[PDB]
Amino acid sequence: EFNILLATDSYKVTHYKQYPPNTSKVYSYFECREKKKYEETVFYGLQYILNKYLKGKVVTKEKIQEAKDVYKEHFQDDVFNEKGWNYILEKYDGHLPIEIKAVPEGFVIPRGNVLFTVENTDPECYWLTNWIETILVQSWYPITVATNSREQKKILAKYLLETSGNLDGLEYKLHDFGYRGVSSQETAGIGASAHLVNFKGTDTVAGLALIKKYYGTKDPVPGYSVPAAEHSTITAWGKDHEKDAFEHIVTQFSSVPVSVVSDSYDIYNACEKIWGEDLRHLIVSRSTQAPLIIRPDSGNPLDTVLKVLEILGKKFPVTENSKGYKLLPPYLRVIQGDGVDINTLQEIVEGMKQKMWSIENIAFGSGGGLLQKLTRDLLNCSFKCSYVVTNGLGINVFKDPVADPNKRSKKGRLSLHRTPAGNFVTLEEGKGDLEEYGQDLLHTVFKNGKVTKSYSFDEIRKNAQLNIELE
Amino acid sequence: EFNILLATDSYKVTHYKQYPPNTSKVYSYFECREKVKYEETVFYGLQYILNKYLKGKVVTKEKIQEAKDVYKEHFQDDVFNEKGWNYILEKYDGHLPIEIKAVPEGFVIPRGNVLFTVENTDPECYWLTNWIETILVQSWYPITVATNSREQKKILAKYLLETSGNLDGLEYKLHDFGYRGVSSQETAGIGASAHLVNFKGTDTVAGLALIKKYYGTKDPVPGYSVPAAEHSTITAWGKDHEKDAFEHIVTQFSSVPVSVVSDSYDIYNACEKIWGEDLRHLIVSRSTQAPLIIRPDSGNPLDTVLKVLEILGKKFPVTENSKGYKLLPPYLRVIQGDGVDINTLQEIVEGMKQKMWSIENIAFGSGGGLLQKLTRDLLNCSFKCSYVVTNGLGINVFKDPVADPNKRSKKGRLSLHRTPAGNFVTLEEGKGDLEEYGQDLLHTVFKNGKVTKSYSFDEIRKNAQLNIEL
Ligand SMILES: O=C(NCc1ccc(S(=O)(=O)c2cc(F)cc(F)c2)cc1)c1ccn2ccnc2c1
Ligand SMILES: O=C(NCc1ccc(S(=O)(=O)c2cc(F)cc(F)c2)cc1)c1ccn2ccnc2c1
Repeated sequence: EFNILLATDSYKVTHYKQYPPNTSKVYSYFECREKKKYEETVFYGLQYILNKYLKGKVVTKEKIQEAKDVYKEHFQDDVFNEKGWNYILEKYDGHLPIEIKAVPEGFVIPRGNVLFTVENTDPECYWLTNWIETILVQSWYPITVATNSREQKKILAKYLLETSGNLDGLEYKLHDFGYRGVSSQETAGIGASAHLVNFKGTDTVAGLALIKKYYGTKDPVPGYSVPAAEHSTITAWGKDHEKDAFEHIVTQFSSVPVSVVSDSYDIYNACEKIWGEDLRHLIVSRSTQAPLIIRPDSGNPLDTVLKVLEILGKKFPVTENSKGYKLLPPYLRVIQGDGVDINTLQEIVEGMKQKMWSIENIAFGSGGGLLQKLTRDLLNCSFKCSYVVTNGLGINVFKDPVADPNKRSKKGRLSLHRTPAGNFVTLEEGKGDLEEYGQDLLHTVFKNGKVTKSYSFDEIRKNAQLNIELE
Repeated sequence: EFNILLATDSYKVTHYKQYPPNTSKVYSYFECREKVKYEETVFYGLQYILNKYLKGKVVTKEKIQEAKDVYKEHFQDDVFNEKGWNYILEKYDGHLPIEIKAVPEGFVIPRGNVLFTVENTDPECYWLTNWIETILVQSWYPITVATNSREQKKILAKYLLETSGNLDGLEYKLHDFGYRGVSSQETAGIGASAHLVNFKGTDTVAGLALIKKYYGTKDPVPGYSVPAAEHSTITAWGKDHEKDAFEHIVTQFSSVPVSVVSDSYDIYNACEKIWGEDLRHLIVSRSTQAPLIIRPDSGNPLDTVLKVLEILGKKFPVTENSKGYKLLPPYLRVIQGDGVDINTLQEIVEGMKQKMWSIENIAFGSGGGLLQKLTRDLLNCSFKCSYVVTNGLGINVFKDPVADPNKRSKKGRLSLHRTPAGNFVTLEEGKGDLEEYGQDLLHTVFKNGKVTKSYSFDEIRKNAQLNIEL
């Protein structure tokens, strides 16, 4: 079973002895710190952590004993605060005396703004605020995936609109391939759910169950996929029987969309000789609701896509859209699912526009670039203490390193407001109490062991929408 | 609860209809594909996955039903293989008819060798081999962490031996700060355990429980930490009371080692004026077994370390060791726990050597660099099919992309052997049956729902050791 007394950085076990004496409150906030691009971030993932790890009776007699035995051997000493954890057990039946206020999930906030604040509601539990830092900071991950996935959506939207005149199929242009490329099972589900905030296509099944259990949707499932081949299902037929492999597969999925990887031996031979001549008759007869989706999987991403399109364009009836861009027949599409990140995605769609190919022809699949190749310093997600109460007097606290102004932190009690121009501003030093800036957009989502406010996955999707989508 | 029927890439659900008719055997392998850095890898983590996800009754009527309802909505169609999973449920009581062979955990294998293989034991379950590719491939992560952690140990070992003459304290030179920098709780456990294969210092508690549950050690715990301050335990005293904070903290932990972060306002001021003058008397009186460890946490890593060292060198009695390198008094040490990954680690220790500072003075903390900033293409961890049997005839299969020779896969039944010079070789096309390279080095570790071979964390530590240590 999960034990919250063991879900923290080791040194935090010794922190209760290090605060100023007569301290009755510790107030801390979380922010995607601003750096001297990712100028706005999608706040998502907190609700998952609250339900799975923080709510309810998280402290038992046995968990305190287990933690005591582990920490004694871990530190070679008895630094564990048994009294403090016992207090919570007896006074609150193991419920955390903590109040967490947070901006609504799905919200899109510029960098350098408070996203959530954490404080203790019992004077005896001043130490509890930064005890659960580690478990709350890990929300940087669904925030970063959702933010980075959305930024890619922006790029796709821009070029799809310029080359086709609309945004049809936009929410299916970036597919999640990264189930195998992530570090663990829990990570898979979390990351996949963050991607689904912006898109509808995924192969990471783990994210589906997370959303149903923790967020919920009106629709049965939030993510979809289609039948497809991998290299094993093709190579199993033997080197000399790739055509037999291909033919068999498209016949098995004649009435639904089907993707087939064609780069096992020679991507350019398959597209020109096999798809383009030998099995052309099985392709041109397909429905618009069930196209063949050719999948190159190696070589330079831009160069391979262009050459595949160049080949297919000469073997199939190509039309020109109203914007003047070349479009494949509705039964034939291409997916690039190898080596795709936010950087190469820009290079490909930009290169496609150069050669007058519409973005309608292409979908994208991203593995580790979408889910794994992300760190906490990308958005500088940080958790800092800003306000404490010692001897009944509250002081505004902050760090301000001489060698790095970028690591300076906010002072005092914080609040998030709309500016008169409709932008966001974080008020410091409790200045939000002057009520010059309207209502604080931070809401109590957790208090004294209960989840006090919840959002469905539908609300979150609406919040994280693009301006180009609203228009 | 975990459901193995929902623990795979979505398109794999459709693959059973895609193999050639009359396929009775699918045989697949896992390797860190070959491409001057990371020439060898540490095999670790597969045992965790076998015990948590693959062993015992993993199929139930409820799980089959649950998967059926999910996939019908997921594909907007019925493509799920209910009969196949029902066969396993009835015929084997939910145990997976799967044979997995593998190299011992902890083993250091050069790139491009078979690390493990997977094949179905029942003709009816040919599709099962690659169904579990996704859960098995995720072992890239403990492998990559273990490997990148060990490569950092090589660097530290090299420079510690050079500037001190021995390897004392090496297993405590790279500390794990990665708990908050990782993508989840589960990853934190797996990643931290992978680090503990090479070192002993960790702050990620979750790694200890994983080792105890899945590997076990002779000692009560495989990892250790010391009391330390964070930026909140210092700043809470107010900007005008940093000295008050320092004094309170080093007095609470006056007989045990303690680390104090000193860059909240001015790192160079805290070292020169606060540690070096005002509270100097509290430092010089400390036991050697309980040193103060100063921790900067900002600025250029190398520049900050050197300047901090030069300041303390003029405030405290510095000696010179038998190698000619400068050494702080035994009650005073430094830890750099910011911006540390394998590249900057190399830059710092080399920089210290040039300025005649011993590596004995310093230890390193790493967060995302150690546990998060890693992907699957770093060691090119891959899972591919190499052998199938259709119509009672074995076929050696492979991929060979015309545009990428590096993505070429191995052919046929594989085996791992010792060369006459004592190196590793992977034999293809069943050539291991010729018995010209001796015995196969892979062991059977999973058969028909049962873990058939395991390793203690101590044995894994022994196998992973550096040559210089041996
Ligand atoms: O091919 C894979 N999956 C199948 C697949 C096929 C097409 C599309 S699509 O985006 O074209 C698409 C989406 C969709 F929802 C409706 C639709 F009509 C068209 C997406 C996904 C796959 C999965 C994981 N991987 C890991 C490593 N490699 C892979 C490969
Ligand atoms: O300071 C942190 N932890 C405390 C700490 C301090 C010093 C050493 S040590 O390597 O000096 C050491 C090790 C040991 F086992 C014996 C010993 F004597 C000396 C190790 C650990 C810490 C933890 C997580 N973080 C995340 C972000 N930042 C942090 C910081």
